[PDB]
Amino acid sequence: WEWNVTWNTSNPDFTKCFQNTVLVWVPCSYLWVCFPFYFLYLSHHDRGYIQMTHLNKAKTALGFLLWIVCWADLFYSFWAPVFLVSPTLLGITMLLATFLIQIERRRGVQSSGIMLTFWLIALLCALAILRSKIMTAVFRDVTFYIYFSLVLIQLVLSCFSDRSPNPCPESSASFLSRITFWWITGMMVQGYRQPLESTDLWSLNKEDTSEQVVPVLVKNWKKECAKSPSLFKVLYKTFGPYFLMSFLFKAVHDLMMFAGPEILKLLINFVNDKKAPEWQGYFYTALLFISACLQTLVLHQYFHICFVSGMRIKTAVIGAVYRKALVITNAARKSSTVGEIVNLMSVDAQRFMDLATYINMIWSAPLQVILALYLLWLNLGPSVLAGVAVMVLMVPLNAVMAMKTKTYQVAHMKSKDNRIKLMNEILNGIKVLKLYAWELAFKDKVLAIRQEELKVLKKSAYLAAVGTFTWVCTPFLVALSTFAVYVTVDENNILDAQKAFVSLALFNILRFPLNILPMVISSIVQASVSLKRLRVFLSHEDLDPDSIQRRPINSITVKNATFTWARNDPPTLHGITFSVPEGSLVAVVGQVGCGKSSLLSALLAEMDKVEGHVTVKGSVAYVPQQAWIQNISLRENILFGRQLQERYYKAVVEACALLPDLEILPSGDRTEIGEKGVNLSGGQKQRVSLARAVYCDSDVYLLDDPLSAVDAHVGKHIFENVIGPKGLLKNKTRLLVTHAISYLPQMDVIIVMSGGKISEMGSYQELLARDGAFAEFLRTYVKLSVYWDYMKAIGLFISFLSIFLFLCNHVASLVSNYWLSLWTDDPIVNGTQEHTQVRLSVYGALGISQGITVFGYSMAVSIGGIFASRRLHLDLLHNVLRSPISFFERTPSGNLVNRFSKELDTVDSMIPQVIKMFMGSLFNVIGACIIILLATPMAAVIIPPLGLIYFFVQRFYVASSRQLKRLESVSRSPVYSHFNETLLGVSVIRAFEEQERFIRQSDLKVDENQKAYYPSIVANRWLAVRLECVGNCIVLFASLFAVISRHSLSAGLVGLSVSYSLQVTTYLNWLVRMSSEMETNIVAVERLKEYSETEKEAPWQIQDMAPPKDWPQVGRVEFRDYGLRYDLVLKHINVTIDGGEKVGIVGRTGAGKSSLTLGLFRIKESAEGEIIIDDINIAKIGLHDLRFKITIIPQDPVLFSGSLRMNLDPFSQYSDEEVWTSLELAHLKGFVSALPDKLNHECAEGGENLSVGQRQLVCLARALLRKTKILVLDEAETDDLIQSTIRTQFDDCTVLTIAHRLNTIMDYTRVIVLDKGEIQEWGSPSDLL
Ligand SMILES: C[C@]12CC[C@H]3c4ccc(OS(=O)(=O)O)cc4CC[C@@H]3[C@@H]1CCC2=O
Ligand SMILES: N[C@@H](CCC(=O)N[C@@H](CS)C(=O)NCC(=O)O)C(=O)O
Repeated sequence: WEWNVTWNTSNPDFTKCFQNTVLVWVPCSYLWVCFPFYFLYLSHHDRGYIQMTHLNKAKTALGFLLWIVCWADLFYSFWAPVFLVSPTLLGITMLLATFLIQIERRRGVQSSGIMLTFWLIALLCALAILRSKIMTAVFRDVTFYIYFSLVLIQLVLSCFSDRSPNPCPESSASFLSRITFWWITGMMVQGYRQPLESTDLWSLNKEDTSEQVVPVLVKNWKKECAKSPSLFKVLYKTFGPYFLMSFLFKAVHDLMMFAGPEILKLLINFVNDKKAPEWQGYFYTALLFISACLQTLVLHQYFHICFVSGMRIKTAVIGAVYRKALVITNAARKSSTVGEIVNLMSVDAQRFMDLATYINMIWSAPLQVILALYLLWLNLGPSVLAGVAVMVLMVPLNAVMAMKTKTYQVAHMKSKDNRIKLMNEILNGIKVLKLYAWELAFKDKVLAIRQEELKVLKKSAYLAAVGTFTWVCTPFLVALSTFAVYVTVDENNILDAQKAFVSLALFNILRFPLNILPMVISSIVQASVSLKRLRVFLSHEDLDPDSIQRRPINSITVKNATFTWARNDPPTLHGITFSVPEGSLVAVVGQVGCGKSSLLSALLAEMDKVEGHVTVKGSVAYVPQQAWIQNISLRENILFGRQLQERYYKAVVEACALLPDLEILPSGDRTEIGEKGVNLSGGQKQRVSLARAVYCDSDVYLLDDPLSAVDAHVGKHIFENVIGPKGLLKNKTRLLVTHAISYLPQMDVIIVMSGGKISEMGSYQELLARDGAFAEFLRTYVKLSVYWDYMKAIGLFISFLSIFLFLCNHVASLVSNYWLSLWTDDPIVNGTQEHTQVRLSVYGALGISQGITVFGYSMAVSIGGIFASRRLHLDLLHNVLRSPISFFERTPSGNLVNRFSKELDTVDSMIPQVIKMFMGSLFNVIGACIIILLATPMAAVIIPPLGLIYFFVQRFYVASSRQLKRLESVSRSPVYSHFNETLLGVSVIRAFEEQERFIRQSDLKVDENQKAYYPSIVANRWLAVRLECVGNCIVLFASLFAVISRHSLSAGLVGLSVSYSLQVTTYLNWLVRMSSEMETNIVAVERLKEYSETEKEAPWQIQDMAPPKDWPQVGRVEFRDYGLRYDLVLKHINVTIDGGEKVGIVGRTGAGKSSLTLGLFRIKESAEGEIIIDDINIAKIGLHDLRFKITIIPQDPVLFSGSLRMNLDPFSQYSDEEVWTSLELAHLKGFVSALPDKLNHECAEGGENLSVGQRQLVCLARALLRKTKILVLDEAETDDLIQSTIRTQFDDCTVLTIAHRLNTIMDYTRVIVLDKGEIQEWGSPSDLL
């Protein structure tokens, strides 16, 4: 080895000894170090054995022949020391190669990465020797030609995939296809033609499905708890081994990327040095291209590994949380807010998956800094210390800022949750709000919290501006400090391109690890507390099934059993004993808080058994007090997974008297009942629950007050056909918690208790004869138009200022780098450069302008986003409130809420950041291309083909990824939606013993989410590789055209072009990523303005024909030929209600009774009618005016969240004395004075704390405080009170009354009867009879 032939001569030939030693030791050596390690994978991972195919044999036979040929050399040598050891070593490694394909066949691997890279390395080594041997010119040469031809054919064979031993093609994908991710390209094509749906999505890998990952974590956590508990131990014990490879991949990727600046150094030396061989530059550019491609492949395999591991972590955590929820104790379940348990899978699971892809940064960010610093130390020297100072002045600050960001993020979710719930209260109750005309206040109420939001979003915007400044300017800031110090401390400190641009490249390579390090640390610390929460959920006590002896088929046996609701709380059921025989009806009897429901909970192993013995025999069907309804159809609610039996189902439905409920419901039993679908009354929910229990056909039934909400006739019918001895459950052991005596004599056994203690149980007649506790009990009683629209929403001046500042930034950066190229071209004079202070001053001024302009650019667009979010929320609120209630009933509340939630969040927190990042990446790519073109114009021919290659990759990915990012977001909500359902009905899940079914359903939901998430991450890793190679071949091309024209280009220009080509690599990938994110997030801005053009209500205030202050002078109502639609519900209505005359409206279901009120409040428009109050037409008056001058007490009053005073008057227009007087007149003074908060009592959503009677009296208080002459009543215990109050002082005012009860309407004169919209009778009740 001497530079005489390997470097100096224009023919770069390797020496003969080098050829025969190192070029042969490289490949043989590769297989020797990998062979042992490869058994680990081959053994731990198995897939069967591949059959005997021609390909496998062809490879094995060539491996035998290759070994022979290599040993044939040893034979001829036997017939120089290197002529013995080298052929034998090659033969032995060849014998290891053929044995390896053999064992790979045995272990079922179709595509072999080792048997592809090994042949590639051998081929390259053979190629080098081949060229040398063909340039030298029989004896030993022909053996090498045979070896090379066989190696080439072996390499070609190794590319094809062997036979296998809508599934994901990844399993059958070749290594060439598993490194380029070519197997997803089909979806990239398919997503371009046919929009994707869930069926097209590939099935999850068997090692990736929840059915496999979750039991691993469950088993490992069980082992860890049995050992002692730390969730981190299990987390890095189960997912650690697969996550290990990401480390090797990240280390190799770091080394490969650092190799780039070294090759740039060598290329700058070559260009700067004439009289050098021309092949040296070509070798350097080929090496740079190879290094860039290898770095791309290794890096993207690393992320694939990280992203798969994070997804597995999320799946396992979600499954473990779901399975632990069904075993958790009541005490513990209540300790953690239900919403908190949903958050465990909503955020904690997500945060883990998001963080996993970057855990390796904690070890590689410092490495990419330390190695870069060493590299910088090789170029500049001690001056690099100044650069370190900049890091000490940057990385900490960002970290602090990063933490603050998270804080503000939390505060954001403080206000977001503060509004969405309020928005729900607005969305559930639009009828009452429109009638009470508080639309404008709530608008401001809602608007107030948005302003509070922006108070927090603007703080986050200041932080985000600091973050983009500290990210994009980080490479320059370090470069400026280090260059200034380097050129100032020493006068002989020459600055050549080699010692500047290479360093500059390093600064681009220290941009990423430097600023992601803080973020990641932040994402670690936050994840840390999330982890603790998970541990808190996974260390909670379990409910031992042995507590209740569940013997398969004296039916229920309890002796000396005391139960608790908690370990430390006192017993709720003290010393209970009773024996319920098979097929007997037992009624639990007691007062409120006695312990009746606790008995049924104890029989289900829900109570904590401190002592005793319970021996419930056979399956148990639980009808809980609080009915649990699944969001599935009513048929599947009753079925509860069990097979459908038409005769049994049709015997169960009417026996529960569910036939009228089926009739009223739109789709019958196929209607979507539950919270999300159609809402059901409490009695209907109890029926469904009872019907589900009856269909389940258990032997033991625990009916915790099934007849609480059903009416007396319906309850008696139900007991007759279901629970009674002559019903459906005649032979079933039925336990019924009741407080109604009507069915007590039919009960076989009455268990009457007091204070959680058995108190003289027995049969009804015997208990009555005994005259004890039971007697006492009885005696008790996308086009661009949307981008233009968002640009308008931001503000045209702000947007154009942001564009101007961005252009200034990129021009400044490009000009500063060109200035550096000129500065490095200053000829050394006597060991210095004449222009050092001037050049450095220009560089510093340009960069200071660049930094301040970056700060301005980020801040400007951030403020524009704030403004756009403000205006968009104002527009959405105004349009929603202006829309009539027909729109409100038509559109599901889900999409109306989605307009305000999870979509405003994208507009206000994602779109500004994503647009900043997109614009930055796009103009960085444009600037790099411009610099390369300026340096080497001949590279222009490169632009079309690669551009074409870009275009398709730009066209295919963005079309497909969007769908993948929608479908995923489609399946994420049900996973939590199921879990919530599971959490609400845990007792019902355990009582029916259907834990496995719900566990499998949750696993299916999670797999549905992952079947869209996995294609998304693989799409990212496919797009990444595609764009990288394009940015990689331009690095090779820029370098190649620099080498071609080295006689005219200075070293500085070459280094500048190569460095910009190095960074355009990551810039192109980030460009398209953010381009797809633009469409996905700008669809939200499009959907925000989905109601701006819909039909709105009549103007609230006309102000041209406004009525006088006392508009209802007497309250003379006149329906003059009224006709209301939504063919005509109201028709031919010509009636006159005199001022201060009580009038009621009677009619059956389907008449226009209620629709008549809708006529008074102009909620809908008159198809044909001229309703006039006094001497003024209603249709001419603005809505608010009439809605303010007329009052309505609806069917169900809505108590909005807030204080009682804001309920009675949000406009706070009426004085406190008026509020007090109205509340006293509403029979509410005693109660309203009782709250500690006086008038400021904080009532929850819908007034859950208040009783129904109270809420009704609060609505009456609202109507009374209004003090209007026209009042409407909608009638459905407190009826006596509300009727008396409406008859007390409102006699002066004209009252219309729509009551489903004739008793109250009889009191009111002038009754109007509506048969089918027509006026059937118009006169006083005296004339009625
Ligand atoms: C670190 C990051 C990768 C890319 C980053 C980036 C890239 C270019 C950029 O501006 S650019 O002008 O250089 O295009 C800004 C940023 C800001 C932060 C942004 C991400 C936050 C989380 C993440 O994975
Ligand atoms: N220089 C980076 C290149 C990798 C990269 O893609 N960086 C960012 C984006 S600029 C990232 O992690 N993206 C992951 C993704 O594509 O989701 C490194 O060393 O990791």
